[PDB]
Amino acid sequence: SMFLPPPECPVFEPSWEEFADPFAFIHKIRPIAEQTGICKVRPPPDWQPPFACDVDKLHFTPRIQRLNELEAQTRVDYTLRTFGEMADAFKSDYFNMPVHMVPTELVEKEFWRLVSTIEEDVTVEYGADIASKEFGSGFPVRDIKLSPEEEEYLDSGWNLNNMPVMEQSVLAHITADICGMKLPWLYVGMCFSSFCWHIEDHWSYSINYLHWGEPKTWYGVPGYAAEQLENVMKKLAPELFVSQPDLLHQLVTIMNPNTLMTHEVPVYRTNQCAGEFVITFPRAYHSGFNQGFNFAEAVNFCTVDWLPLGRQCVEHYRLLHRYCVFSHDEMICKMASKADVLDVVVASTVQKDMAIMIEDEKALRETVRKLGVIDSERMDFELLPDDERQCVKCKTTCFMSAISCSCKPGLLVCLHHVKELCSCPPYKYKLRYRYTLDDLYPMMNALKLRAE
Ligand SMILES: O=C([O-])CC(=O)C(=O)O
Ligand SMILES: [Cl-]
Ligand SMILES: [Mn+2]
Ligand SMILES: [Zn+2]
Repeated sequence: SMFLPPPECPVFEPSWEEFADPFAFIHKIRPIAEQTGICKVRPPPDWQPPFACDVDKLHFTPRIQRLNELEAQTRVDYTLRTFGEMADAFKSDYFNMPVHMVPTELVEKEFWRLVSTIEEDVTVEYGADIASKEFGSGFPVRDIKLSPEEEEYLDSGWNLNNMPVMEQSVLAHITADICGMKLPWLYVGMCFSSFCWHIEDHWSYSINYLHWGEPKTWYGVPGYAAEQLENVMKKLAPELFVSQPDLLHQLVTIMNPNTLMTHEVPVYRTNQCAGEFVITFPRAYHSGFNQGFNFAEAVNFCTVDWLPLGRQCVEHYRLLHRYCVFSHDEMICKMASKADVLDVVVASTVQKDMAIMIEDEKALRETVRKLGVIDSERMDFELLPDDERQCVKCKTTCFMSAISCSCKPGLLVCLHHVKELCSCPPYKYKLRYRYTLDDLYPMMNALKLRAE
């Protein structure tokens, strides 16, 4: 009746031994957690990274949020003190109760009531921003003299600043600018402030740490049910699925998990409390809302497990004409070019993705040759700004190769869309390529030698 809470997601309590290596741990729990999309991780009792900041010197500009189910939202001044004051007063006035006396079950039930009720027009605010000088990480960073306890946590794998640049991580090696994706984001929550249903760019993992405050309530869907969920959403809110002009225009929405459950989409929930992690797995849809004033920090990451999904994601973006954050192939080749310093399991996994890449590229080049494209010239795609190497048709970021024509200077298509460049005959076209097939096989060989 009204709201039936989804079943709880898995909760893990690793020993210090298990916890010592986050990537080994994530790999370990993967068979369980990828069935539920999200999971919660409680660190050992004494793993307690110190949080310290001046609530008066940290400033941010809040986003305003209307709370209407199925309404389109875009994904995209307070001090921490004055936001907290606003947040606490809002919640206490809303329920006419002290804040720690409002039950989490009640806040959840009320959230789904208010987003579905037309006559209510509750609006709330929240902070979402990457770490900057005006507002930095909640974890200790090297810089100001740190206490020994802060020094304990400087190099932790679970310190979310480190997570991207570890050796079992793959986003580490990207030299391209992907700041929105490799740097942690900070989130200052208040009662009912929410994150709409979404998956991460390039189907990456994410990991979210609640530094302090009241809980964050999550709903998650396993990766295998992603298209099921999108089909439900497409039927109920087709506006969200119209083509978008860029990455800064992704449309997202609030939707009751019971609606998904009614359509046989599996959904799991959890209340993430202060000091706990939530991990989301590749292509795992998630959404949720904050129970009260709180402070979270999150970052994307990519393991070796993710590599073939990353390749699939970019193919999916092509089919949808969605812009890429980076070139997957460019990342693969960057890693190949550094094969000698790669971790060995990483090298082994990159090698396998590269073999697919090369075999696909071979077939694509054979096809465009048969279309009458004869002329060719090497081109260092990685030097071009992204907006100068997107396929005219499908918007993919080109790297392995593209087609150009003197008739349309500066315009490019990927090898899937040779017909979409211009009206000139194909003998006027050039194949622009980063590597010959003969360049590529030795690069893959280096990875093989490293992997042994
Ligand atoms: O998607 C996540 O990691 C959760 C999120 O944005 C938030 O805490 O507002
Ligand atoms: Cl409403
Ligand atoms: Mn997310
Ligand atoms: Zn294309």
